[PDB]
Amino acid sequence: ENLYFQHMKHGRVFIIKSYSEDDIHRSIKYNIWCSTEHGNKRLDAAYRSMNGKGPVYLLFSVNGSGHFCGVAEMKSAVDYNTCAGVWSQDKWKGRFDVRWIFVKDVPNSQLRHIRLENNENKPVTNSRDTQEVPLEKAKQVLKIIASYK
Ligand SMILES: Cn1c(=O)cc(C2CC2)[nH]c1=O
Ligand SMILES: [Cl-]
Repeated sequence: ENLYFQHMKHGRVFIIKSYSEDDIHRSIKYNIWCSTEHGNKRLDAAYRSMNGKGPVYLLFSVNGSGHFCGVAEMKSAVDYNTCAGVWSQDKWKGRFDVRWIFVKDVPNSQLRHIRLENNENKPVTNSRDTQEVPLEKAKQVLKIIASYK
Protein backbone atom coordinates (compact mmCIF):
# COMPACT_ATOMS: atom_id res chain seq x y z
CA GLU A 1 0.00 0.00 0.00
CA ASN A 2 0.83 3.70 -0.33
CA LEU A 3 -0.77 5.85 2.39
CA TYR A 4 1.52 8.86 1.91
CA PHE A 5 -0.89 11.34 0.33
CA GLN A 6 -3.79 10.08 2.47
CA HIS A 7 -2.02 11.57 5.51
CA MET A 8 -1.46 15.27 4.71
CA LYS A 9 -3.90 17.61 6.46
CA HIS A 10 -2.76 21.05 5.25
CA GLY A 11 -2.13 22.05 1.69
CA ARG A 12 -3.98 23.63 -1.18
CA VAL A 13 -3.97 22.47 -4.79
CA PHE A 14 -4.82 24.35 -7.99
CA ILE A 15 -5.21 23.45 -11.63
CA ILE A 16 -2.98 25.46 -14.00
CA LYS A 17 -4.12 25.51 -17.64
CA SER A 18 -1.56 26.81 -20.15
CA TYR A 19 -2.27 27.52 -23.82
CA SER A 20 1.47 27.33 -24.58
CA GLU A 21 3.81 24.37 -24.61
CA ASP A 22 6.72 26.83 -24.78
CA ASP A 23 5.64 28.38 -21.50
CA ILE A 24 5.56 24.96 -19.80
CA HIS A 25 9.12 24.34 -21.05
CA ARG A 26 10.23 27.76 -19.78
CA SER A 27 8.57 27.14 -16.40
CA ILE A 28 10.43 23.85 -15.96
CA LYS A 29 13.70 25.46 -17.05
CA TYR A 30 13.60 28.50 -14.79
CA ASN A 31 11.21 27.40 -12.00
CA ILE A 32 8.88 30.38 -12.47
CA TRP A 33 5.23 30.90 -13.49
CA CYS A 34 2.68 33.67 -14.07
CA SER A 35 -1.10 33.54 -14.31
CA THR A 36 -3.71 36.13 -15.23
CA GLU A 37 -4.22 39.04 -12.86
CA HIS A 38 -7.21 37.29 -11.26
CA GLY A 39 -5.37 33.95 -11.19
CA ASN A 40 -2.26 35.55 -9.66
CA LYS A 41 -4.39 37.09 -6.92
CA ARG A 42 -5.98 33.70 -6.12
CA LEU A 43 -2.65 31.88 -5.94
CA ASP A 44 -0.99 34.71 -3.98
CA ALA A 45 -3.76 34.71 -1.35
CA ALA A 46 -3.54 30.94 -0.99
CA TYR A 47 0.26 31.06 -0.72
CA ARG A 48 0.33 33.91 1.78
CA SER A 49 -2.39 32.48 4.05
CA MET A 50 -0.64 29.10 4.00
CA ASN A 51 2.21 30.84 5.89
CA GLY A 52 4.54 27.89 5.28
CA LYS A 53 2.35 25.36 7.17
CA GLY A 54 1.88 23.25 4.03
CA PRO A 55 2.41 23.20 0.27
CA VAL A 56 0.52 24.90 -2.55
CA TYR A 57 0.53 22.36 -5.39
CA LEU A 58 0.02 23.30 -9.05
CA LEU A 59 -1.33 20.60 -11.40
CA PHE A 60 -0.30 21.64 -14.93
CA SER A 61 -2.16 20.83 -18.13
CA VAL A 62 -1.93 22.30 -21.63
CA ASN A 63 -5.36 23.38 -22.95
CA GLY A 64 -6.54 20.82 -25.50
CA SER A 65 -3.66 18.37 -24.97
CA GLY A 66 -5.76 15.62 -23.32
CA HIS A 67 -3.25 15.08 -20.49
CA PHE A 68 -1.69 16.68 -17.46
CA CYS A 69 2.02 17.36 -17.89
CA GLY A 70 3.23 17.56 -14.30
CA VAL A 71 3.21 18.97 -10.79
CA ALA A 72 4.90 21.97 -9.22
CA GLU A 73 4.90 23.58 -5.81
CA MET A 74 4.49 27.33 -5.38
CA LYS A 75 7.68 28.70 -3.85
CA SER A 76 7.15 32.46 -3.44
CA ALA A 77 4.51 35.12 -3.30
CA VAL A 78 3.69 36.95 -6.53
CA ASP A 79 6.01 39.75 -7.63
CA TYR A 80 3.75 41.94 -9.75
CA ASN A 81 6.40 44.27 -11.24
CA THR A 82 8.81 42.25 -13.39
CA CYS A 83 10.19 42.18 -16.93
CA ALA A 84 7.41 42.04 -19.53
CA GLY A 85 7.32 39.77 -22.58
CA VAL A 86 9.36 36.84 -21.24
CA TRP A 87 6.67 34.27 -22.17
CA SER A 88 5.40 33.16 -25.60
CA GLN A 89 2.68 35.84 -25.52
CA ASP A 90 2.95 39.31 -23.99
CA LYS A 91 -0.20 39.01 -21.87
CA TRP A 92 1.32 38.58 -18.39
CA LYS A 93 2.23 40.89 -15.50
CA GLY A 94 4.45 39.52 -12.76
CA ARG A 95 6.20 36.34 -11.73
CA PHE A 96 6.30 33.85 -8.89
CA ASP A 97 8.72 31.04 -8.13
CA VAL A 98 7.76 27.39 -8.39
CA ARG A 99 9.62 24.12 -7.97
CA TRP A 100 8.62 21.41 -10.43
CA ILE A 101 8.13 18.09 -8.61
CA PHE A 102 6.90 15.81 -11.36
CA VAL A 103 7.23 16.13 -15.15
CA LYS A 104 5.18 13.34 -16.71
CA ASP A 105 2.24 13.12 -19.13
CA VAL A 106 -0.78 11.62 -17.37
CA PRO A 107 -3.72 11.06 -19.75
CA ASN A 108 -7.04 12.62 -18.80
CA SER A 109 -8.53 9.12 -18.95
CA GLN A 110 -6.63 8.30 -15.74
CA LEU A 111 -8.16 11.33 -13.99
CA ARG A 112 -11.59 12.05 -15.50
CA HIS A 113 -13.42 10.01 -12.87
CA ILE A 114 -12.36 12.39 -10.06
CA ARG A 115 -15.00 15.11 -9.86
CA LEU A 116 -14.89 18.47 -8.09
CA GLU A 117 -17.78 19.12 -5.71
CA ASN A 118 -16.80 22.83 -5.74
CA ASN A 119 -17.07 23.02 -9.56
CA GLU A 120 -20.54 21.56 -10.17
CA ASN A 121 -19.20 17.98 -9.88
CA LYS A 122 -17.39 18.42 -13.19
CA PRO A 123 -14.43 16.11 -13.88
CA VAL A 124 -11.16 17.57 -12.61
CA THR A 125 -10.04 17.22 -16.25
CA ASN A 126 -12.64 19.81 -17.31
CA SER A 127 -11.24 22.56 -15.08
CA ARG A 128 -10.22 26.12 -16.05
CA ASP A 129 -7.05 27.98 -15.01
CA THR A 130 -6.56 28.27 -11.19
CA GLN A 131 -9.57 26.10 -10.39
CA GLU A 132 -8.95 25.03 -6.80
CA VAL A 133 -9.12 21.29 -5.99
CA PRO A 134 -10.59 20.15 -2.65
CA LEU A 135 -7.85 18.56 -0.60
CA GLU A 136 -9.46 15.09 -0.47
CA LYS A 137 -9.81 15.02 -4.28
CA ALA A 138 -6.30 16.47 -4.65
CA LYS A 139 -4.87 13.57 -2.64
CA GLN A 140 -6.58 11.20 -5.08
CA VAL A 141 -5.20 13.05 -8.13
CA LEU A 142 -1.68 13.22 -6.69
CA LYS A 143 -1.70 9.48 -6.07
CA ILE A 144 -2.81 8.68 -9.63
CA ILE A 145 -0.18 11.00 -11.10
CA ALA A 146 2.54 9.49 -8.91
CA SER A 147 1.48 5.92 -9.79
CA TYR A 148 1.09 6.31 -13.56
CA LYS A 149 3.71 4.61 -15.76
C1 LIG B 1 -2.99 30.45 -19.62
N1 LIG B 1 -1.58 30.83 -19.47
C2 LIG B 1 -0.68 30.64 -20.59
O1 LIG B 1 -1.12 30.17 -21.60
C3 LIG B 1 0.76 31.00 -20.46
C4 LIG B 1 1.21 31.59 -19.17
C5 LIG B 1 2.64 32.03 -18.92
C6 LIG B 1 3.06 33.28 -18.15
C7 LIG B 1 3.42 31.89 -17.61
N2 LIG B 1 0.31 31.78 -18.05
C8 LIG B 1 -1.12 31.40 -18.17
O2 LIG B 1 -1.87 31.57 -17.26
CL1 LIG C 1 -10.67 20.88 1.12
